[PDB]
Order: sequence, then structure tokens, then C-alpha cells
Amino acid sequence: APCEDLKERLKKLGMSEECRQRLEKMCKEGTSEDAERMARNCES
Repeated sequence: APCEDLKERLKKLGMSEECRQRLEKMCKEGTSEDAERMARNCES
């Protein structure tokens, strides 16, 4: 699945609205591993 696991974790971990909107955007065009890494840098 494209970015379902990653983007649903942005929702499940309950980061900022802006945080999700940054990360799922980068996960589409860019590498998913770098997007979730920025999710870990965003919150944890």
C-alpha cells in the first residue's frame, strides 16, 4: 500500500495537523522512509 501504514500512524500517534500535512505530502512524491523519519523528528 502506497503510504497507508505511515499516514495512518500520523493520525494514530496524534501529531500536529500541519505535521501530518507535511509528512504524507513528502511520502507521496519522495521516499517514505525519509517521511516517517521526519515524523520521528516531528514528535517521536
